Amino acid sequence: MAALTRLSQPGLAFLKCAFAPPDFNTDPGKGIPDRFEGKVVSRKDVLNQSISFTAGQDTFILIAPTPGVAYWSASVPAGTFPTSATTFNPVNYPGFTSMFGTTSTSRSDQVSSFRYASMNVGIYPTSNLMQFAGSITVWKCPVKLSTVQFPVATDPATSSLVHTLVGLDGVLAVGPDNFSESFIKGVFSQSACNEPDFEFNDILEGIQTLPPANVSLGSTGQPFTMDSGAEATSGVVGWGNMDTIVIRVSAPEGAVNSAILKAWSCIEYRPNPNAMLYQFGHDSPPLDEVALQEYRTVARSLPVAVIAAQTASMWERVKSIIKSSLAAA
Amino acid sequence: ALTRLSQPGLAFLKCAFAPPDFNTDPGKGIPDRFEGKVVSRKDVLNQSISFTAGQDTFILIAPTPGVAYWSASVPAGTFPTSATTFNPVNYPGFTSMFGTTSTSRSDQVSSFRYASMNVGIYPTSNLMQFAGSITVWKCPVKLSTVQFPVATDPATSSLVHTLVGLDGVLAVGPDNFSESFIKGVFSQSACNEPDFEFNDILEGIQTLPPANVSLGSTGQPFTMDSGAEATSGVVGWGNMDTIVIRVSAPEGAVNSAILKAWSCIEYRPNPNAMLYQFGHDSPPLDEVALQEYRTVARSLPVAVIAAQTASMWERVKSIIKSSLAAASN
Amino acid sequence: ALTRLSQPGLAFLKCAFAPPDFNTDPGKGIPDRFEGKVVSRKDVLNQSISFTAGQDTFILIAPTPGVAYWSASVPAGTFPTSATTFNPVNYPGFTSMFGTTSTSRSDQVSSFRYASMNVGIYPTSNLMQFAGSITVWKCPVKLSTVQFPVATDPATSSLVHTLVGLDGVLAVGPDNFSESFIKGVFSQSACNEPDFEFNDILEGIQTLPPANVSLGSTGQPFTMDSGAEATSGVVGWGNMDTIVIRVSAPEGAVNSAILKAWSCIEYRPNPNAMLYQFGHDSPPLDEVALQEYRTVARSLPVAVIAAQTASMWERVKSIIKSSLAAASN
Amino acid sequence: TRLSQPGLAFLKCAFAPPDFNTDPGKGIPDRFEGKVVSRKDVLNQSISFTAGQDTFILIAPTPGVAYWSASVPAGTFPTSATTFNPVNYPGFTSMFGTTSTSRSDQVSSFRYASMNVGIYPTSNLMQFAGSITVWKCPVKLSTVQFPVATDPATSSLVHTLVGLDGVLAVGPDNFSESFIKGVFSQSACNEPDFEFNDILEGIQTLPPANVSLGSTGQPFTMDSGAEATSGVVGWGNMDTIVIRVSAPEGAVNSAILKAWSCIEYRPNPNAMLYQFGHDSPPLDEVALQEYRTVARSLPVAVIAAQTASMWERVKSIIKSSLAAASNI
Amino acid sequence: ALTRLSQPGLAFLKCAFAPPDFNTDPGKGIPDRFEGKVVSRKDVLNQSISFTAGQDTFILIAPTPGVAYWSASVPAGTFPTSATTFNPVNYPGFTSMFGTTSTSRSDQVSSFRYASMNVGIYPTSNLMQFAGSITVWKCPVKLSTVQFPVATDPATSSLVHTLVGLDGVLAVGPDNFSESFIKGVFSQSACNEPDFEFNDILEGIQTLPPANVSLGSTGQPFTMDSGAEATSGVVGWGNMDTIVIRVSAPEGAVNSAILKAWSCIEYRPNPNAMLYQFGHDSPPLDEVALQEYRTVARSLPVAVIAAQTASMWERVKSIIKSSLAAASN
RNA sequence: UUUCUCUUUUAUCUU
RNA sequence: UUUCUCUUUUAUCUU
RNA sequence: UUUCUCUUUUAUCUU
RNA sequence: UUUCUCUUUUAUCUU
Ligand SMILES: [Ca+2]
Ligand SMILES: [Ca+2]
Ligand SMILES: [Ca+2]
Ligand SMILES: [Ca+2]
Ligand SMILES: [Ca+2]
Ligand SMILES: [Ca+2]
Ligand SMILES: [Ca+2]
Ligand SMILES: [Ca+2]
Ligand SMILES: [Cl-]
Repeated sequence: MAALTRLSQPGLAFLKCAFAPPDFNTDPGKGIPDRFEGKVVSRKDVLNQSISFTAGQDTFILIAPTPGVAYWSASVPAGTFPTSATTFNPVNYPGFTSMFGTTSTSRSDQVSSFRYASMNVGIYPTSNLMQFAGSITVWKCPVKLSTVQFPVATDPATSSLVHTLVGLDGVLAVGPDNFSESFIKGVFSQSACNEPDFEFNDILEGIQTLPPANVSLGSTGQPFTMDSGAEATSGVVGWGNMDTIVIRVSAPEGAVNSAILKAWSCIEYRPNPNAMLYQFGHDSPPLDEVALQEYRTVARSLPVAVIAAQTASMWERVKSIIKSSLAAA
Repeated sequence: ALTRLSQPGLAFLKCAFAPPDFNTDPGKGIPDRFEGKVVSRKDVLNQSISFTAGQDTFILIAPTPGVAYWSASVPAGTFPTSATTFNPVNYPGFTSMFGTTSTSRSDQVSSFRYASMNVGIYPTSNLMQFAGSITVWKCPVKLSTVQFPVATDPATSSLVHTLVGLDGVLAVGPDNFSESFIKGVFSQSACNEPDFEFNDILEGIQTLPPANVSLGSTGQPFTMDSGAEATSGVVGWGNMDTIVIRVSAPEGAVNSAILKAWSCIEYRPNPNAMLYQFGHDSPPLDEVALQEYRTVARSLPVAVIAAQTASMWERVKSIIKSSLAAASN
Repeated sequence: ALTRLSQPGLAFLKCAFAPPDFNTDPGKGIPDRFEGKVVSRKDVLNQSISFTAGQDTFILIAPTPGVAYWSASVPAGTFPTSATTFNPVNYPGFTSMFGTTSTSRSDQVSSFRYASMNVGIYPTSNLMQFAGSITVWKCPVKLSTVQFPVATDPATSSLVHTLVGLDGVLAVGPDNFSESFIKGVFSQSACNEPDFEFNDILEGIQTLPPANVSLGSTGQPFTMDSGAEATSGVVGWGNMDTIVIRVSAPEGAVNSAILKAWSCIEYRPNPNAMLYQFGHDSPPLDEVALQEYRTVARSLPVAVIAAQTASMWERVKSIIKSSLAAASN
Repeated sequence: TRLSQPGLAFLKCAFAPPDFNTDPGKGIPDRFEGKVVSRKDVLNQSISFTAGQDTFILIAPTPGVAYWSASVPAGTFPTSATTFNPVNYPGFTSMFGTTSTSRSDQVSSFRYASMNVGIYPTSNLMQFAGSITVWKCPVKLSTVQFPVATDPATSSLVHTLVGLDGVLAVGPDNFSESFIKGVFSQSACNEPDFEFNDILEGIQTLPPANVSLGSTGQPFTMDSGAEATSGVVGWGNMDTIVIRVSAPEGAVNSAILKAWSCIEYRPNPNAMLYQFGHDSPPLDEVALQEYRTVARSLPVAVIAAQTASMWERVKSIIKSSLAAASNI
Repeated sequence: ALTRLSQPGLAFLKCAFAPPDFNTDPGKGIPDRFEGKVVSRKDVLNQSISFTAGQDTFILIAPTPGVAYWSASVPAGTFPTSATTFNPVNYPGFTSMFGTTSTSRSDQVSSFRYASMNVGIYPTSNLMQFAGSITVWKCPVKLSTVQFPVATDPATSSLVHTLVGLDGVLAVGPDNFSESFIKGVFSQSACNEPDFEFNDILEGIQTLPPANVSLGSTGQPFTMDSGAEATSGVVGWGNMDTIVIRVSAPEGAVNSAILKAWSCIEYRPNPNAMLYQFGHDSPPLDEVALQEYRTVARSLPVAVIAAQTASMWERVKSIIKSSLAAASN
């Protein structure tokens, strides 16, 4: 309506990459409409993955603002949550290496910093009505990457400081604000900027595990562990400003839970002049006051998650909220 | 008609008999003569849960603060024995209120009193694999004490906490709801006293019978083990009857579901607690609500299938208006 | 005139520049673009305090969550030295939010952002015994890091938290309020950044410089010791300038008083926390309030005598209406 | 609407020629109105370029340092075997002491407003040879995490500059022209807002002392030298300007280099600089969107000839966008 | 609103994005500047098809006249290899237009140009036996040539038809539709050029790479074999992106269905052909439809479930009217 | 995401 | 390339 | 513990 | 198999 005409082309595209379904959004948009207009590279990451769930085991999936990695998972005994004895393994978006090299010290070779725009996820059951069982629970945690300070009895004695994931503890309880339906109904949900503005984040070098090498989980406070594995295949290149989507998928004993898992990521990077990437860059979109306030509203308005069913009805549900709040203004 | 109830008095009746998924501030409080400062804690649990075949799983919704329910499974067609031990499943943030040591429960709050205690089981299995039933009855479980002597030097007499009325779980009460598993169930408990008196927070309790106490001395039929003092524990016993749920899963039956639990509790906050910030005066006496509460409770069925969880609030309002009608004559 | 501000936008301006002894829900939140779930924590300290004669007592109102202020006394006519260490005085319920171990701060909440930071000193001594003065200035104390090498095997390079700008406490800033002790004082701090960005909760910090770190390596002029990890600690550093208060008590002077401290802080709650129950969406952007906030702040005096603590809200409203007047022309 | 006095000054310090007696202005017009001290750093460096060499000058958001210079054989770029040495702005010590732990003694934090650079050839017309090439790099100061086998075993975390690998090649978006023609270029805030960065203590080298260049990922090294003459006091949010003066064999390339820098620092009450401090200018939406627009519009760099016709390029853009938006 | 389109211009948009099961004369033609004599050929295929378990069957909707689709199956979880060959499934009456010898295609018609290319998959299996998924993306497959030398006497240089962009089938494109098998799917392709230029009929083509040509010389990743020149063949390559459909059938899964394909094609008839009798002038330029066509195409999702095949025409009309609205402002 | 009344029942802005 | 009525007789757009 | 308007701004009860 | 308008848009019958 008179709302969809106030937005700039960029402003609109932005809002779609953010809440629109993967199929509808054929155009990632020139990026984020805000004060920043420097050279960037918009990359819409998309993972499609046929996954089958282990029976008699609850599998936890974490979607975090980590570049080049779609999600992190780990399976635990049914009815339980992660423990110190738990470790999450990352699943890379296509071409993670082509972006962040193959050695924990060559992440900032292609790009120096970044900032997330959208970060969606969906689960589409593919089991027949004679085999499905279990539930899909979803909530979001405000996990941020900080640091911890502690002394070390070396010679001479020294004080350490390393990266720690703060608020990870939230994954050990299903917060009151959550989605939770039968497995068969699938689920669809997005995440948004947990900051007043879209500030860029630095690319992080050498990060492979958290707690890192030579550090006890005890000294970090983190409830469980994060392992990206062989530096040559994956790794932790940074941590964005998006709350982390948590997903508990309960699979009963003798239940066949097969589904497709999808993941979106509209990320804006700062290309290095040397990168064979740079030639695809352009300038960040101009500020679009409207789109920005719409984003915030839509975001806070939308439900935790929705069933897979209404994934398409999503874009519409959104376009509704916009005209509704832009009408009362 | 429902305009004879104070704002809170009404809210109260809702927190009580209806699952207020609706995000009201969680309850106002109890419309009783007491109007001192309290904190209305709205506890809510969402637990995905798969039931093992050939087992009759027992769940207890007890008035133990911080713990949503306790369970244990016994072979099909059987009930708990001395050889049985129930393990508690805490509501989110248990430690955030009761600490991590059996002697730091009274740190945050000093006493409490329950207002509502609801529970629902929503099947998540398919229609070809499920089988079995859900049976429900309620037990007048109170928390007393046992007095016995010990041959020490010098010989002395002991006294410890013992749960009376537990023997009620060893059989399916006559007043009960029993129906096919797939149909789920919703049920709630109520104040088993003429008034809403406050109970003290109990320090040191982690197991019943207590460690170093031989079972049967107490006379309890089975055991209650909350586990690590740093993860869970028994902080008190409310004046609510305990809800018993027997879910018998036959052989080769894939019965999964989602369990939800609600608990409106008025706690007396301690000034040194941050939690105290959210304290308000308890609602003023609302003679009408207190008389309705009683009437509604006595009316409602032991439990109902999951489906009628919605029609719940409505079913209540009609019982009220129907009661307020007879009051005019 | 003051009707151009959203309900919260106004509330915000009050929590900010006025001591809201009034029992509003403690603040609404910040009227910034951010609208994610937060918990408005209204911290308030009431500390009776007697000042030792012949000593110039220094108090620091720092943006360290959970700690109202830090103090230490130096001989009259002098300032802190390397030989000085400041001990924190926590707001009530510090542990109730940050635990009892330097690695359990991020348990309850993950990040935060201050909104208000006020402090008042109300003399309680008689008019025949008091003597001395209260001087006040504000320091742009930020929390950076220091990089230095260590002769270990193998030799390595360290990096630890160091407080920059502390040197500002060693002298009475030119922009300052200074007046007789008996006249008391009220003053508040404000966001030392163009926006309200969130800061991470910091794990492990108990002292600065950190244990095992020689003072001066950091370059700090004195030390910060929070003490037992089980009683206090340093959980983060807000983007507020620190308030410095020098209360010089001459020889034989009986100077006693009551100190009050207020702090509106928006924290990002963790779903597993009970505290999360009281979370709400941050207030929507209120362009006007954000522009007023800035204007009011720049206007107000460094500080004012205790007496004008009341006329505070009024003094503010007039500054606003006076600013909104010039906006019409 | 129109610009404020400060909002206009802000746009001049930003892209305005320094021969215009440019006013530092009151600073940056944004939401922030806190006490700050405006410093207009200017360096004039007479310099001769080694023939058969390709000298690399880097303009980085390092306070008190005008630029970092290193040289490599003609036709090549910096390598692991390279180290850049900083040339300080006047009175570096008067601001950040003489110890690697005396930086935060005068000011606690800062934020850049402008960062320009100019090269004015002084060579005659037959003696000179070579070319000047410019491109900008999004170099940011991050951190690296690696383990160390000490007793007991530990994990080490330190500063590491990311995006330096961009200096090892000539960015597609670049200015390239004959040496003699000189050059002028400027950088802008690489962030949506002008946030404050803290002052950094103890930084003298990167990789730091006791760290191999291999542990950092950094393609080469950064050395400020004697903690009593220079050092790294912080890293601002401005893209780093890269200038490659390619001098061939037998080429006499002499020239002057100027470096501008409008910085807003948060003064320490105890510092002498505090008396000079005022409040940051009130937010000026117009200027903040002009700055952003002018920046994106301007070319990477221009020959030193158009250093005066610079201000007029800007005034033009200012009203050419204040025109496509003034109609409706 | 939809009255700004010429009769044909509208018809055109329907033949294009909607399955016109409705028996209109099959399309009017293309509302482009061209108005010479053409014959609107409405190709439609109805193919019953059962998918083998443990195989990931691949289907290609290519702009090859007379052939509805090409398929081949690869082991589950895998894609085509050099060892793969796709076999074409012709629309009815292939020979009735292109003869029975690779050198009699240009007999009936000389050139052509596609207008629509739609495809739908409607599951026919029960809800207890099906399993698996349907994934869809589109490839910019064009038909180029490869130049290489041959050691003959005298030695010479060759040149033959090679399909470029086929490598796109070896992976699931990011812009894709993926959902449970049972949900079916509908999708259509569009002109991958700025205009509707005519393509020549190609004589002699039966296989790619051509007989006597070693695979890989061409650089194609797999092979295309139309078979007997008297039953099928490759008569040309339209300027439409090719539609890729991966139907993964897990082990023991009974996945059957019905596939439908539509193709509006404008051919230039030859006077000696009887077919020429049904030729008419191409529709006159309809600037509006040509601009809508483009807009509608860009909007629609990669694909949609079979169910929304009906709501298709409607979904389109709304996109149009919505576009024509913004054109007034 | 839909429609108002009614009393709610808090909550500030103003005399 | 010319002029309208008439019923044609299909054909969509709209309720 | 005092006086109303005003818009607040949430919040249920009712069609 | 249902209801008309509207312009369609072809198509003959008639001057
Ligand atoms: Ca922790
Ligand atoms: Ca009593
Ligand atoms: Ca007994
Ligand atoms: Ca910011
Ligand atoms: Ca110092
Ligand atoms: Ca590198
Ligand atoms: Ca053409
Ligand atoms: Ca190839
Ligand atoms: Cl796959």
